[PDB]
Amino acid sequence: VYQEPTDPKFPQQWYLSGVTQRDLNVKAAWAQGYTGHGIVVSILDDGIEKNHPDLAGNYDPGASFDVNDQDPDPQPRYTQMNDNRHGTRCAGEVAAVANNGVCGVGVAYNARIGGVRMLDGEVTDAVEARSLGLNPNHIHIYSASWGPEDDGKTVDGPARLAEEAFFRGVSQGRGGLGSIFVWASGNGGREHDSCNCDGYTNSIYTLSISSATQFGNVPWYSEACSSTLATTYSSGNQNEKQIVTTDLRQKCTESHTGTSASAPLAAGIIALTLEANKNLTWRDMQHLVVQTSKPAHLNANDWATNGVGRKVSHSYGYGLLDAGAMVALAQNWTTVAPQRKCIIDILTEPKDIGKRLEVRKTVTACLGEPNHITRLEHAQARLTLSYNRRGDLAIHLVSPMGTRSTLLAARPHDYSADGFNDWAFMTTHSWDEDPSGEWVLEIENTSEANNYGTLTKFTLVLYGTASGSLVPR
Ligand SMILES: N=C(N)Nc1ccc(N[C@H]2C[C@@H](NC(=N)N)[C@H](Oc3ccc(NC(=N)N)cc3)C[C@@H]2Oc2ccc(NC(=N)N)cc2)cc1
Ligand SMILES: N=C(N)Nc1ccc(N[C@H]2C[C@@H](NC(=N)N)[C@H](Oc3ccc(NC(=N)N)cc3)C[C@@H]2Oc2ccc(NC(=N)N)cc2)cc1
Ligand SMILES: [Ca+2]
Ligand SMILES: [Ca+2]
Ligand SMILES: [Ca+2]
Ligand SMILES: [Cl-]
Ligand code: NA
Ligand code: NA
Ligand code: NA
Ligand code: NA
Repeated sequence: VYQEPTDPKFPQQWYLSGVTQRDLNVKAAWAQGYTGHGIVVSILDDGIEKNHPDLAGNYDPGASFDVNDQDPDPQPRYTQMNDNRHGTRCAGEVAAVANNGVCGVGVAYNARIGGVRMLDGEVTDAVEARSLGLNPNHIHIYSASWGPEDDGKTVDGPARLAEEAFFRGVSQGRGGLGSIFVWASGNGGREHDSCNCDGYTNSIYTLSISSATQFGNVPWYSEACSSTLATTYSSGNQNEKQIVTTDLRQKCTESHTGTSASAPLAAGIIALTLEANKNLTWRDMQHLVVQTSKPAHLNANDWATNGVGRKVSHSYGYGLLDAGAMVALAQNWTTVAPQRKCIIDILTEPKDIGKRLEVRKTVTACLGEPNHITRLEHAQARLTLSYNRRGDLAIHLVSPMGTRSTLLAARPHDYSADGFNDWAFMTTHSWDEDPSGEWVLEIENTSEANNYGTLTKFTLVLYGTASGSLVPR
């Protein structure tokens, strides 16, 4: 009985529906009756063309603001180079109108869509905070495709107001269920960037998304890191198809690209999922993504099976989002227990790094205490170290269940002598593992240079619960 959209470019949206099995299985969710009705998504970007013929029908002024000019109207600034086209492209990915003879369709083509104009101007900590904290009892899902420079030498994350906005969002947002922050993992592939050096995507509060090409490969622009949760399709080489969406000046484009296109698609899938269960918390949503995402047909040289039997890659996280499976699992989902936080100060003395440093530590993960964790979610190694050339370092963390997470890969362009100042390297790869036992931190000099430095602090921070495990996969 379900009739798929008749829009003129819907057949070119290969990532939504295909015979191939090389899609996000979104039609299966639509057929179950989930199209995004009642869900509100906001694009945090350079503005949104609210009068676009494929966005006007779903546009929501309540999900919108202009932080750059301080007014409610997020209309893009028009220029000859069409610089401010990105928010409009992203909005169409989430929620372009269906069955209206214009362009293609959104993943959640019945959701409401807004945008925050905040990239077109000086982007301070305050600007970020006011955008992340926009109408958090009206907006359900935020999508952001921006972050620290992808030059492969930057280490940067949210400053105080922005970090406060994240904690207020997940704590009190959406009636206490928590704002859903969907984030693009980065486009610094060409610069050999490592996305744990981006504090926005590396955050536990953001649901971070990477890209795969049409033929199932790691795109040129992709950044690998342990903080990434999952993947959606985006662009690749010039024989591979691209993203079809709404463009500036009321146009339709078939050439939207990069990881910045992957986050909105994920945000759309998350909107469908929220429609299927409005009671899902921000942590519930990340559990659903971990359990339902699909590695199959994604090519990577680093696929590994973790302690509970799930395949995970630093390029793809747990794999391709599966909309049909997300909405199915959401319906009878039992809310996870309150989040526990176990803090373990590892070092008894500073340690010289030299050519290689290995730190072994057996932990009880707060045994006997209210923060006792037997089911891991995120894990962080918060490190403070000095080093003469930061990009020569590679850092790995091994869980008691034997799962080796790359916290930091060599970054050839990172010549900084500034080291890391309590930087919270995060991994999702040990999700649902029991964290009791021996953890191993490995720091190594990947270059032939006589480098030098000292690790002065290593805090292992474990998040999770002590109840509700599934039989391993
Ligand atoms: N890439 C896009 N899609 N848009 C876009 C276009 C241009 C930019 N350029 C950035 C450059 C950027 N430069 C630096 N941060 N160093 C600039 O930041 C400022 C600006 C002013 C001040 N001082 C002050 N007294 N106000 C301090 C820092 C914002 C400055 O941002 C703008 C943006 C637009 C405008 N003009 C306008 N809105 N009519 C002015 C500055 C950034 C983004
Ligand atoms: N330092 C210099 N000499 N120049 C310089 C270098 C970088 C910036 N930051 C700007 C750069 C700016 N890029 C350009 N003007 N080319 C970037 O523009 C974007 C990015 C993404 C999208 N949307 C999308 N879907 N792709 C749209 C416009 C915003 C991007 O804005 C920010 C601002 C803050 C942050 N946060 C942070 N760094 N902690 C992230 C991005 C500004 C000035
Ligand atoms: Ca405005
Ligand atoms: Ca349409
Ligand atoms: Ca990056
Ligand atoms: Cl915390
Ligand atoms: Na809460
Ligand atoms: Na994240
Ligand atoms: Na153990
Ligand atoms: Na061991």
